[PDB]
Amino acid sequence: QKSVLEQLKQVTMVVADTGDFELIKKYKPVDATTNPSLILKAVKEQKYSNLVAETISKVKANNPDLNSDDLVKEIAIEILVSFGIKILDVIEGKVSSEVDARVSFNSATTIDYAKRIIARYESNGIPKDRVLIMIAATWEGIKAAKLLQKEGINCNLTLIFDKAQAKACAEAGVYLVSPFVGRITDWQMQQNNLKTFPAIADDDGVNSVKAIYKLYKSHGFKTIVMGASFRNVEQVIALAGCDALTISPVLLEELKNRDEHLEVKLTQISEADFRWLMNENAMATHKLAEGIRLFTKDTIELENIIKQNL
Ligand SMILES: O=C(CO)[C@@H](O)[C@H](O)[C@H](O)COP(=O)(O)O
Repeated sequence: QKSVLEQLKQVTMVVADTGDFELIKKYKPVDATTNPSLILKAVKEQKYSNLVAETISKVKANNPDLNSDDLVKEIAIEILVSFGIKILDVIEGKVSSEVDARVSFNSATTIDYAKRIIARYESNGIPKDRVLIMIAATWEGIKAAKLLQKEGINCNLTLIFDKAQAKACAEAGVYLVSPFVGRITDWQMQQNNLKTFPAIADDDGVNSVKAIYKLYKSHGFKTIVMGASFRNVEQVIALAGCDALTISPVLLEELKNRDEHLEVKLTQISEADFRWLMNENAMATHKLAEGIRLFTKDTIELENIIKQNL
């Protein structure tokens, strides 16, 4: 009698959503993802302070020409990479590293940031095939990802809240999309001051991923659909069969400790078109923007921590 976690792995690529590599080992996910909030958490909790201190010393040594601001930016990238490297030691698949959320509306600076991350991984002996560059799915992010994919850099288009938005990502040939589930359900609950989670059939977040999956499979899009942002284990279970699901260590532990039967449930857009379709979706418009704001705040806090340790 396999746990729900082991049953899930039979039909879905399980991915760990964390920067805490020591936790990853015990769940044996295929891939791992680290957003700016998770990098911040890992750095703040100080489980890896030596790794951080060493990263700061290394970057200073190799960059005697950089001023304070430029140096901090280079250290921030090296920290993302350092965590990714430690994760890659304990998984067989890929790790996702996110570009600075502040470049979300600039395709050119997104491209350059993505390339810098990739170059730092390569300088450290990690080939680009083991990495996904995570980019917020604004029109600018998708356009950047289109170019990056053409140049062999696989991308993880995140902060996906609308089906049309997911369709445009697939049209750009992106490797993977991360449709959010929990934040969509959060909007749904706040709309009507719901205190309890909706029934699964009525969960807007779960339904959004189901609709994206259905679209991708019927249209033959090869982009991987990876559900992300979970509020509870029931939302993860509801998406069993999805191509991939990125899950927090807490929820992975919950899945590992449950042993009931797991029902397997899942088995040409122009810029103007894209902007129109996103505008029609109040939730998506708000949540994409909020996501970028929140990740920005966490990136700024990480910068502040770096600055205090120079
Ligand atoms: O999409 C990814 C990685 O592909 C995750 O890192 C999400 O950023 C995370 O799952 C959001 O979770 P909440 O912040 O909504 O709890």
